Amino acid sequence: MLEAQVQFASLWKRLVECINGLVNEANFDCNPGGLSVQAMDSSHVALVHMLLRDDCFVKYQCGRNSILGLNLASLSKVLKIVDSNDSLSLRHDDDSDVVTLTSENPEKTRKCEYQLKLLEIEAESMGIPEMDYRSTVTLNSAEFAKIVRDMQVFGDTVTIAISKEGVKFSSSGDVGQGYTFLQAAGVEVTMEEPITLSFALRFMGIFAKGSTLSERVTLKFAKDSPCMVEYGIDNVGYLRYYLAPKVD
Amino acid sequence: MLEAQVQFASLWKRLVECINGLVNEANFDCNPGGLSVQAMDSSHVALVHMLLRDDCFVKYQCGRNSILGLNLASLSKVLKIVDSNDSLSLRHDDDSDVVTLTSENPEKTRKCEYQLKLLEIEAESMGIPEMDYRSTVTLNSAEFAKIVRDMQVFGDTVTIAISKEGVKFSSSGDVGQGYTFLQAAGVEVTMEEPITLSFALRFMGIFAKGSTLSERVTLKFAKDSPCMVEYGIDNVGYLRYYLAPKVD
Amino acid sequence: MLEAQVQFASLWKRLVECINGLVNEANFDCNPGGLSVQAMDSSHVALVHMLLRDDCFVKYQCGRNSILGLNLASLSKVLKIVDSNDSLSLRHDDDSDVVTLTSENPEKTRKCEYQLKLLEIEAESMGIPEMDYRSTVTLNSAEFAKIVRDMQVFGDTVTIAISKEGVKFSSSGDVGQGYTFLQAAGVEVTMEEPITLSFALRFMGIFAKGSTLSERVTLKFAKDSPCMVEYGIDNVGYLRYYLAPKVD
Ligand SMILES: N=C(N)c1ccc(OCCCCCOc2ccc(C(=N)N)cc2)cc1
Repeated sequence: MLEAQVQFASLWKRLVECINGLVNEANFDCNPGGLSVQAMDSSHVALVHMLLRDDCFVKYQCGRNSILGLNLASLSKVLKIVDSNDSLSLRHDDDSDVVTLTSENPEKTRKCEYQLKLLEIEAESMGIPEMDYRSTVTLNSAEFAKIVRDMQVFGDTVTIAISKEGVKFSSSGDVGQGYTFLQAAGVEVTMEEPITLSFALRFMGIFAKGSTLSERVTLKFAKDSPCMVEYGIDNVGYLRYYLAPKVD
Repeated sequence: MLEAQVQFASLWKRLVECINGLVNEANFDCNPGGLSVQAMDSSHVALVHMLLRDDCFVKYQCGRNSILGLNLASLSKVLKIVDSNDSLSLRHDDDSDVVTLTSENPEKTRKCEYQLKLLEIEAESMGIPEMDYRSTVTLNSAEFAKIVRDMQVFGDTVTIAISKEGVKFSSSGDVGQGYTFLQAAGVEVTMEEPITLSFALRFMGIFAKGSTLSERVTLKFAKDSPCMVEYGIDNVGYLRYYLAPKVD
Repeated sequence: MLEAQVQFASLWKRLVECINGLVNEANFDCNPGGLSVQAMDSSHVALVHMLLRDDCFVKYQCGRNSILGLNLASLSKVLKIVDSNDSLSLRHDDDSDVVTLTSENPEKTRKCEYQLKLLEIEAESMGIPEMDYRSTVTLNSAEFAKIVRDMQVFGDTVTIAISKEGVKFSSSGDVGQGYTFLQAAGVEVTMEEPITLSFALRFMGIFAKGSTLSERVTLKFAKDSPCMVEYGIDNVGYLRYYLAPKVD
């Protein structure tokens, strides 16, 4: 038996949208100590790790690890119809091919239950990059999102430059060339070396949807190494993305 | 001859929008009692009956029964460009071939007038499915619309089950299966007996636009009988839908 | 060689949208009196003339008249991603083959800079029409914009009839006939004679977007003559459109 109730469905809604943007199916590693989702785009260029610790749920009951694989396409379609202010309980009875989502009015006047079928999803082949990040920049989630959208009016790749002075996002295409410089503090830059890597704006966009979860976003970079985009879900979880640098 | 001035065009705007979306053309039964529209889908599964009693208009003048046929498509377009807070005088003259919608601002500083050509539409073979309903449910028009839209993510058929306890809406499909139960009281139920019938969501959605006209909606049900979705237009008229169940 | 900064980019964002509506490339006559675009549509029936005077900018510098060709398409695509309340400094150095738009935060914490390639625009046949205007209707900018959107539901040609009582905009088509009458007083008419011209609505629509720059619009008319449609920019310049009568 499994049960995770959240006070506000908004979290699940704002979460699945962030993930469905990268992959359309994923396995929910529901183990005691929290609910984890790990997955890679078909390009094998970009990975999402999502942890929700057990302190995140008003009710959480996972005695033994049970992996549940799920169609994010369907799940997303169901969550769209669930009022955010309503409660949401995700429940699985052992040896079921379906998992149950239950929502209730704060008033208890209305109850909605939605049953979705489970899938068989093979375990992610690749795993979190084992890297120590030299340069770390933190900035307002929404500003990050705007910048990617903006840089995309120019090209499909963004050249991020970390410097003591601040980060410079730059891009070029037919429309022409542009850049956005963010003066460091507010932009909290931590640097050991002046690092400057380039990344695919398509994925950066997918990531930026994290603005729905956290007011600020931590971007961690390492020379000739994947990047991490971390979104903190309060101190009750996190959403982390990893993307490959563009190389010549 | 005919003259039907309403103080606020909002009504006509909302009504035509509702009636359109089941039918493209309709005859306006201009009787000295009021205006009436009776019509049926191409599928001939769904009927719409609308009554606007003379009390609804600030100036009704229909000495004799005139049947005016109109393209709801063309009417909807002309109405979309009319401020709802403006007057709307519908008018026809002997053998005019055209109807005249006239609109004025409260300040009488702006006058808009539009002329639409009448169509010849044959009378409706089917008649109001006059019947007595065992069970009668009233709820918030808006919640109804939400429920129909929500159930439409699962399937195209809705199963309504009426119990002293309350009303549950069930739908199934590839996405999976979901249900929304409403606890009886503002859910006002009224069952001389328990009943559970299934309907097409497509036509339910067409009806659910009645919310723009009324904050509550009354649903009447009889076994192996068309249902009725009623929306009261103040005390000046009503909009009624009747739809054939699905039985196996 | 040229620098022109404005406090709020709102103007540029609102201006380019207006003039990108009519033409995709335009030359900017930069000179010490200010910036000036004068362009015709390809059909040669419509002419836009825009003047921003030096006092429009918080900082203007143009010793020598240079002509700059810009792709209003690209310029549009850039200004879309510039915050209204950020400042915008348009600059050009001797034989640079690009202009630089530079965007500063009020708080100076963010700097965006974009470079657009300059075009060689050959069209300069534009000759401001003589202005012996007899009639001068002036009305709310957004009402004129609505009237044209509305008249488009009927036809693609509008007939403006100016009389002592007020102005009538008439249109006809498959949907039917329509007209909006605005009585004089805030409609301010000024005629020497009853005048009635007809005009293409496609262009009147392009012009109407001027409502973003001015709370009021001025239409000037003369028999057999192009009308003028003038949007005042705050006494620091203008946006004027001229359109050939369709009575030809
Ligand atoms: N460079 C010059 N000295 C010059 C050359 C031509 C010109 O033209 C005057 C009449 C026509 C241009 C005034 O605006 C239009 C445009 C198109 C039509 C049409 N084709 N219906 C009607 C009126 C004015 C000045």
